[PDB]
Amino acid sequence: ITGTSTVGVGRGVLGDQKNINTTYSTYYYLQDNTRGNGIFTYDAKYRTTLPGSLWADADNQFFASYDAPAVDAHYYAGVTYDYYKNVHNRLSYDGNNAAIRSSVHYSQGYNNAFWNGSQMVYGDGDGQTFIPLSGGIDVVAHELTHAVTDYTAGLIYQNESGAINEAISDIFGTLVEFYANKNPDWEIGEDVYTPGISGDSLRSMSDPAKYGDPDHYSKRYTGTQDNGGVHINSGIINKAAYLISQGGTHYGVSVVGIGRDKLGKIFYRALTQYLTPTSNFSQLRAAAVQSATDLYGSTSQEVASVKQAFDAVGVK
Ligand SMILES: CC(C)C[C@H](NP(=O)(O)CNC(=O)OCc1ccccc1)C(=O)N[C@H](C(=O)O)C(C)C
Ligand SMILES: [Ca+2]
Ligand SMILES: [Ca+2]
Ligand SMILES: [Ca+2]
Ligand SMILES: [Ca+2]
Ligand SMILES: [Zn+2]
Repeated sequence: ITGTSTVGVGRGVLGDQKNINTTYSTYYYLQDNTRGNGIFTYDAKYRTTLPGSLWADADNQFFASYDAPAVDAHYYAGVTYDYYKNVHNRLSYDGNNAAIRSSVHYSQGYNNAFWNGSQMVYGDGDGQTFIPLSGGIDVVAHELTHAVTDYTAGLIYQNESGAINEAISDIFGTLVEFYANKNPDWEIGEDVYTPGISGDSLRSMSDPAKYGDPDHYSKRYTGTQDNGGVHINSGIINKAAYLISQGGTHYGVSVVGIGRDKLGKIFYRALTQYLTPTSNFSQLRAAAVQSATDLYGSTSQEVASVKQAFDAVGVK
């Protein structure tokens, strides 16, 4: 909407206070004009029609329980925009400052979040499996990264290309979590998953097997559930990424870690310059090796470490 840029204040899903960029015109709207062509947050009102209504508030204060998922979707979309711009020189998900839209309060007891081709969508959870999913910065960045992938590599959402698609969202979700630097880790969704159980998460990149996912190509799922295991086989690539960054010895194969920033550079380049809609795991290895070669040189430690990591997870 047309109005003047303002700054509201509220509390997120985890009870933390934060400032949010809003727009004033009669009401204060969750419309952040400070980033690209805007970040817009909508209320789906427990229904499934999208996007719903642009979030409007009478007083620019967002401390109601109902407000919390909107505060976090809006704010974490901002952090994710900043990560892509500042770290990768990418302007929004399309590279041309496309407006970023999110809807919260989607459906009832909805234990998921997604990118629907046009916008991000967040359930509130059922209160047992999840609390409102926008409360996780890794979750918000995971979802926005699906948009980046769709605009770039275009990885088809099934089988190996789909597992790469998923891993890319977990990798950048995690790198954004480290960028914001609040309780960062290599787990996915820990801030919003199972409020009654401490110390767990939806997936682990450092040890995918902890939550039942493969950490070696020999253990890949080849059935039809989950679009051919896109959230399962992602563990193989997540493990490789973790090893590239942090190092380790995995099934007897030692990897020298090169750190998160270089992991991010290598995978961002692979995603945007080398991967295609049908890339498989072997092709991702080749894309990552070439990306590291471009950035650091063929004889670099960075290239050697990428090879070691894919060796460790059984991807040739
Ligand atoms: C980071 C997570 C908290 C959320 C994450 N959601 P996602 O974006 O991967 C769900 N994907 C999804 O709905 O794709 C289907 C689709 C939806 C709309 C248009 C095209 C394709 C996830 O891992 N979801 C899991 C799954 O869908 O298996 C669930 C179990 C949480
Ligand atoms: Ca208010
Ligand atoms: Ca964390
Ligand atoms: Ca995390
Ligand atoms: Ca938990
Ligand atoms: Zn996903």
